Amino acid sequence: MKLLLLNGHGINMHVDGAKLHIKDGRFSTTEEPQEYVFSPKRIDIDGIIIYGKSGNLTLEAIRWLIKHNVQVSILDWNGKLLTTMLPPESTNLRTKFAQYHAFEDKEARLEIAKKFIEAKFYKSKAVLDFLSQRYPEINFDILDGLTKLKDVKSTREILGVEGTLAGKYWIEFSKAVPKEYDFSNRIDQFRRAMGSGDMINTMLNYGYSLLEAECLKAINSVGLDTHVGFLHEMAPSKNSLAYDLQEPFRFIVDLAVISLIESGAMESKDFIRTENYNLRLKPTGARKIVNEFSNTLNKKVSYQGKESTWSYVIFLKVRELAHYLTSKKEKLDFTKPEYEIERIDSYDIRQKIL
Amino acid sequence: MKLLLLNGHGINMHVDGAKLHIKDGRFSTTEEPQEYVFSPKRIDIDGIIIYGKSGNLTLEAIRWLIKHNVQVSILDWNGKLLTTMLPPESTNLRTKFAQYHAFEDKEARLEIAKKFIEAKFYKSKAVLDFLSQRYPEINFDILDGLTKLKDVKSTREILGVEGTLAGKYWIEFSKAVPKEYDFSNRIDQFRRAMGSGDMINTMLNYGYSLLEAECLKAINSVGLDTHVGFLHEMAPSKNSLAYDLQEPFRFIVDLAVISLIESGAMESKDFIRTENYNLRLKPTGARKIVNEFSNTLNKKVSYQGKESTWSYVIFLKVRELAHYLTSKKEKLDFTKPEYEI
Amino acid sequence: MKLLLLNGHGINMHVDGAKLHIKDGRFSTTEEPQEYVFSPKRIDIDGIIIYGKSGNLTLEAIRWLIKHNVQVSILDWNGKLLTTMLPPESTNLRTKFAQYHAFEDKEARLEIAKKFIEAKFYKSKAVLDFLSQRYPEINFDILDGLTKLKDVKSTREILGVEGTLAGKYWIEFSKAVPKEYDFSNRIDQFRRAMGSGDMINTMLNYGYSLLEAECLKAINSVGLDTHVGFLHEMAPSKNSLAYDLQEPFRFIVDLAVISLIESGAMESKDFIRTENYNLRLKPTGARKIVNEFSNTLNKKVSYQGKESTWSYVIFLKVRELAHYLTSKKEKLDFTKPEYEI
Amino acid sequence: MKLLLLNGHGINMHVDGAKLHIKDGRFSTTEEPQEYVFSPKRIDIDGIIIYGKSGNLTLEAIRWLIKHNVQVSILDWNGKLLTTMLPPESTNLRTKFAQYHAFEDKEARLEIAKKFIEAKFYKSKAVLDFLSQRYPEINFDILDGLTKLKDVKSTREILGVEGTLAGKYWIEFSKAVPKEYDFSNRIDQFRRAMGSGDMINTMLNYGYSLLEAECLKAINSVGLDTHVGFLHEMAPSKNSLAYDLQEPFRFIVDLAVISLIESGAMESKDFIRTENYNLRLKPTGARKIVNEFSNTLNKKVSYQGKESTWSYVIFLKVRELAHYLTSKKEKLDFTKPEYEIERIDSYDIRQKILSISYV
DNA sequence: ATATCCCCGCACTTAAGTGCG
DNA sequence: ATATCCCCGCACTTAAGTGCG
Ligand SMILES: [Ca+2]
Ligand SMILES: [Ca+2]
Ligand SMILES: [Ca+2]
Ligand SMILES: [Ca+2]
Ligand SMILES: [Ca+2]
Ligand SMILES: [Ca+2]
Repeated sequence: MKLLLLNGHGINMHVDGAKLHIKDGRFSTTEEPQEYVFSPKRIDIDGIIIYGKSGNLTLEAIRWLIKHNVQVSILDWNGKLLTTMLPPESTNLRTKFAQYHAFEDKEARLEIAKKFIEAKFYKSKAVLDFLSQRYPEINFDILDGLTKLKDVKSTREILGVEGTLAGKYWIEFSKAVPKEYDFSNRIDQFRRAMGSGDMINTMLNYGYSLLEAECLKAINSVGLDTHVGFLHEMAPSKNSLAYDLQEPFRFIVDLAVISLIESGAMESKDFIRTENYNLRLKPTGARKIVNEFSNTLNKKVSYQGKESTWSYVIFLKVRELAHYLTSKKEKLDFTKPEYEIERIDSYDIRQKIL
Repeated sequence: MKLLLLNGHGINMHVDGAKLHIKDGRFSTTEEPQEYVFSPKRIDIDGIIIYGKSGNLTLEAIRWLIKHNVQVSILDWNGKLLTTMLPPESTNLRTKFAQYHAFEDKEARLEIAKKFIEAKFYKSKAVLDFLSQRYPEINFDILDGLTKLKDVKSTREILGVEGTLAGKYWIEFSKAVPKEYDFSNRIDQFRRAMGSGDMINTMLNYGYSLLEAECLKAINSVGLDTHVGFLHEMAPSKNSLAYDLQEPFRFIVDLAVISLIESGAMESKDFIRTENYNLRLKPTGARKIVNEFSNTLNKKVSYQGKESTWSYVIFLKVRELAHYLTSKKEKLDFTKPEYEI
Repeated sequence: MKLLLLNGHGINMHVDGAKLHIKDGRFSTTEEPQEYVFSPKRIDIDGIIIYGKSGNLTLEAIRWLIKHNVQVSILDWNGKLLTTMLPPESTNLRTKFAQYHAFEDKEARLEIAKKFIEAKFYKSKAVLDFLSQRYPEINFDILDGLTKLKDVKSTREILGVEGTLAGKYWIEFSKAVPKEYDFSNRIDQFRRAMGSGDMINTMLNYGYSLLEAECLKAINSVGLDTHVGFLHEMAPSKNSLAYDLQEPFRFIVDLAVISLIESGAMESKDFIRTENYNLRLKPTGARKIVNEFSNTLNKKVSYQGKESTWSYVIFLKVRELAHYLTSKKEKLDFTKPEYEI
Repeated sequence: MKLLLLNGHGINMHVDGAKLHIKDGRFSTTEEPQEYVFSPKRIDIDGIIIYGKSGNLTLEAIRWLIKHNVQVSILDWNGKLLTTMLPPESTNLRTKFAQYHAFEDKEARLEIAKKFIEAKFYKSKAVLDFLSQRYPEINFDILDGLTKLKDVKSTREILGVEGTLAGKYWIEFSKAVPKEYDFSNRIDQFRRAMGSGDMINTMLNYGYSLLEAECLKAINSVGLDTHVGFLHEMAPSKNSLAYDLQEPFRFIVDLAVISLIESGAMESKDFIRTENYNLRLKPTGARKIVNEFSNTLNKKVSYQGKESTWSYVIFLKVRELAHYLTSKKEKLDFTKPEYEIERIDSYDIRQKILSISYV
C-alpha cells in the first residue's frame, strides 16, 4: 500500500504535458512546500488523501489520476471522509473487505480486539507511573489485568477486564486532581462518561473527541472503514474502528488534561452550564484544550529508526493494522512505540525540599 | 430534477464568499459560455455532468457541492462515466453487511439477480409496444425466454439469457430508427457494447452513463455498496451493483433517445468523428441528450399511492432492495411500477 | 376555568394557619407584587401556573392545594411544561379530552383550522398595508384566498390556499428587502424554510421560535396539549397546536424583522456560517432579534374593553379556544383583535 | 433502584450553585437529621418520598430533579399518595391516542382489562404457594376465578371476580400473620371508621403507594395516559391506568409486608395512634417499609434472556402494553415473567450457602 | 443564573440520548 | 480560520433533517 498525503493551503494538481504536477499546500509562515512530478508510465501511488484547507484540482489532473488507477480521497476538517473518486479496477477495496472478513471471524476479531486493550493497559501504567510528582499511594496493577486479558474468550470478557482496571485507574488519577474540581466519578449512574456535569470529565470528554478526530483522519488516510471495529461492536452512527484506535492513545489526552490542571490554566469562565445541567466548554476553554492536545500530540517519539510525532505514529499503527488484515504484515502490536518522561526538571524536586 | 452540463475548455467552479460560482467552458463560435451563481442552501440541481476537456475546480467547490448533496460526475471523450463524487456513505453498516451476506449465499444471490433481468425483459417489451406507430414487426416474445430465466441455475447462465434476448431486442428496435442513422445493433467485432460507431449508439452510450450516475446516487442514498452487485461478476472496484440496478431502468434511456429521433432534434452538426472511425457527441448533441434524459426521467408514474416521477421511483426501488435485504421488506419485485401508453 | 398565573422572582406559597398565602414573583425593579390569601372554605382557583425562575413552596401549601383540588403546573423558560401536580377528582383534564375529541371529528376540526388561517391572511394584509412607506407595488389580495378558504373541504386543501398567498406575501416583502441582504426565496428546494443560508430567513426562523415559545407558554397556561393541533397534523416531536397558534401572530415577527432592517442594526458579526453552510445567529445578533420581538410583542392593543399586550392577547385567544372546545363558549374568532398603526 | 425518604418537620430542598441540597426533617429524640448533597448529572436515586409534616422546596430544586429524571412523591399523613412530580410526557401522542382508541372500543377494552386481573390471580397464587411453610389452612382457588373471568361480558363484572378472589386471598393471607398484629380483612380506604387501620393493613397501604408511584413513572416514560385505565373507570383526574398496572405487581408489596412480618423487624415504636382509633406509620416504620419495598423490587427474575430486576420488569411490561396498543406488538401478557418459590430455608444454612457459592 | 435558528405530511434516516443488563 | 463535549451492547426514544408528493 502506497499513498500520498496532502495538507495545507494551495494544494495544486495540474498536468504540464503528460507529466502530472502536484504541489502540497504550505502551512508554515509562507515557505517552500513539497512538489511532485509523475510519469505516465511509473506512478506507484495507489491513492491520494487530501486533508486540505484550500486547493485547486484541474479537470485533466483528475482524469489522468483515474486513467492511472489512483484513488483521490478528500477528507473533511473533522477527519471524516468528504468524498472519494475510486478508479475502476483498484486493489484498494481489498483493505475494507479484509477488515470485514476479520470482523466476521470470531478467532480473528478477538485477537485484534485483545491487541488494542493490551496496549491501553501499558499506556495506562505509563500514565500513573509518571505520577511521581503525585506519589501519595498512586499504586497500579497492570499484570493482574494482562493475565486475565490473555485468557478472555468473548469480546465482552475483554470489556470486563478493560473496565475493572479502568475503575482502579480513575481512582489513582483522581489523587492528582485538587478537591475543588469535584471529579466525583468518571461515569454516570448508567456507567457512561457522556453528559459531563464536572470540569475534568468535560475536559476529558472534549479531549477524547479531538483524539477520535485524529483516529478518523488516520483510518480514512489508510483505506479502512471507521464504522467496523474489532473490539467495539458496529451499530448505527458508531465510528467503532475509531473507538478501538483511541484505546492505545487515550493516554495523550489524560496527560494534556493533567498538564492543564497542573498549571491551573482552567478558570470557571472557561465553562458553561446547559439547561439540562451539563457542563459544556466556553470557546476559551475549548481552545485551551485543543492547544495542549496538539502540543502533547506533536511531541516526537523514537519508533522504527525515525523520531516522529504521535499523530504520525497513529497513522503508522492504523497503516500496520491495515497491512495485517491484507497479510502484508504477519505481526500486529499497538504496545510499540512506548511512552515515558524523566522528573520534570531537577528544579521541581530541589525546590520542594524546603 | 435538474442536471448541470459542463463542456468545452476552461470550465471553472470556485467559491466566492459562500456562493458557488460555476463558469461553463468555451466551445461555441461566438455564443459565450454560460455562467452560474448559487447561494448557500439554495441549489436545485440534482447533479453536475462534466463532459469538458479543460477545467479547474476548487476544493471548497467540491466541499460546497458535497455538503449541498450535489453529485459531480466526470465522463471521458466517448461519454462513459470516468468517476463520480458522491457524499459520504451511510453510518449504518448493517445494510452493506446484509447485502454481502446475501451475495455470500449462492442461492439468495441467484434469486436477487434474476429479479433485475425479470424486470429488464418486461420493460424491453413495454417500449416496443409503445413503438406501435411503426408496426412492421413490433411483436416481442418475452415468455419463452422468461421461462428460460425462471429455470437457470447460475449467474453466468442469467448473462446467457440476458444477451440472447438483448440481440433479439435491438433486431426489432432497428425498425424505429431510419436507415440513414446506420444502426445495425449494439454488439462489437468480438462481443462488446463499448467503442461508439453508430450515431444512435453514441446517443445511447451517453444515456446509459447519465442513468448509471443516478443509480450510484440512489445506491449511496440508501446505504448499499455500489461495488457488490448480485448479477454482475464485474471487476473489484467496478460499480457492479449500479450495473445491476441499471437493467430495470434502462428502458428510460431508450425512450429518451427515441423522443429525439422522430422529434428531428438531431444533426451531424453535433457529432465529431474519431480518427479511429468512431463517433462522439459534440457539446450541442450532449446537451440535447442530458435535457431529454431529464424530461423522460421526470415523467410521473402511478406507483403505490402517489403519482411519482421515474427519478424518485429509482430511489424507492433501491430502498426496497435494501429493506428486502434487512428483512424489513419480505418480497422483492423490480416490475412492481410499470410503464404505460 | 379560573387560573392563577404566577411569574417573576421570589414566588411564595405558604400556609399561615389554616389559610393559603400566595406571594407572586416580582420581575419589576422593586415595585410591589400581588399577594393572595385564601380561606379553606372558599377557593375558586382551578389551577396555579408557575412560570417562575425563583420561588419557594412549602409542603403544607402543596398539600393544602392538592386537598382543595387546585392543580399546580410549573412551566420551564422555553414555555414548555416542566411538571404538574394534578389533584385527584379535578374537572381540569376535560379541556385536553375536548381538544383531543374535536381533532378526532372531521368537520369539527376543519372548522377550527379555518379560523387560524383566516386570521393569518388578515394580519398578512395589515403588514403589507403598513409597508406604505415602501409603496412600489406592495399590493396584496386577501378576498380571493378568503373566499377560496370558506369552501376547502380538506386540511390539505386549506394549506393549498395558505401557500399561494404566502408566496405572493414574500414577493411584497422582498419589495422591502435591500439587495445587500440576499433573499432568493422564503422556501428551499424541498419547499421548507428550515436551515437558512441567508440573513432575513435566519432572522425569521429565530424570530418565529420566539413566537413558538410564546404559544407554548400560553397553551400550557390554559391547559391544552401543545402537540394536538387542528390545522397541523400530529407527528412525533411536533408542537402542532403551537404551530397553529403561531399563524394569527406571525405578523409580530415579520414586523420585528422589518423594524430591524429599517434601523440597519444588523451588522455582519451578528451571523455565523456553519460547516453545512447554514447561517445562524451569534449571541450579539440573537439579542437584537429577542429585544425587537419583545418590544413588538409588548405593544398594547385595545381588546374586549381593556388595552392589553399582544402576549396577553395570545393567552386570551387560547383561553377562547379552550372555552370553545368545552362548549363554555359557542363563537370563536382569531381575527378579532385587529392590528393598526 | 433507590428511594429517598423524608419525614418529620423541617424538610428542605434547595440548589446551591448547581448542587442539589437535601435536609431531612426533625424527629429523632436527640439524633441529628440526614443531609444530602448532589452534584449535577451525578444523582443515583430514582424517587423522592415526602412523608414529612412540615418543610419547603424551591422551584430551582423542583426543576433540578425534573431535569435529572427524579420523581418527587408526596403522601398524606396516613400513607396514601397525595401527588407525584414526574418529568414531562412523551411527544409521541400516537401512543396516547392508540390507548384512547382501544378504550373507546368495548371488546378491545375488555380484553386488555381482563389481562391485568388475569396476571394478578397467578401472582396471588405464587405468594400463597410460597406461604406453604405456614401450611395450616392456607389453600387457594385461582382456576375457578380464572374461568369466571373468561365468561364476564362487562368491566364491572371483572371488578366483582377481582374482589371475590381478593376476599378469599386475604382470608388465606391472614393465616401467615400472627393473631397479635390483629389482621382481619382489607377494604382499601372505603368507610374510614373505628379500627379500619390494622397495624399491617396500614403497612400494605404504604407499600401500595410506593408501588403506585413506580407505575406512574413507568407509564409517564412509555408515553401512556395514567388517567385512562381499561379495568378501572374512577374519577377524571384519577390515575386509573396506574391502578390497572398496579394489579400485576401488587404481589411485590404483599411479599414485602409478609417479609417484615416474618422478620418481626416491625415494632410498636414505629406507630402513632389516631383519634378515630386508626393506625399510622412513624418515620422508623416508613423507613422499614420503603427499604423492604426497594429490596423486594431489586430482586431479579429471568425474563426474555436477561435476569432483570422487578423495577425494570414493571417498565418492560408498560412498554409491552404501549407496543401492543400501537400494534407494534401482537400479543399482550402480564402473566410472564412468573414469580418463583425457590428459597425454602430453615436449619438448612449449610446448603443454602453452598447454592450461591458454587453456581 | 445563560438559551429559543421550519412547521405542508408522509415515511423514512441520522445522531443524540436512555434504562437497563 | 471555524468548529470537535462517550463509546460496554441492546433496544429502544427523541429531535433533527430529508426526498419527495
Ligand atoms: Ca431535484
Ligand atoms: Ca438530490
Ligand atoms: Ca434505578
Ligand atoms: Ca428509573
Ligand atoms: Ca426547527
Ligand atoms: Ca458524544
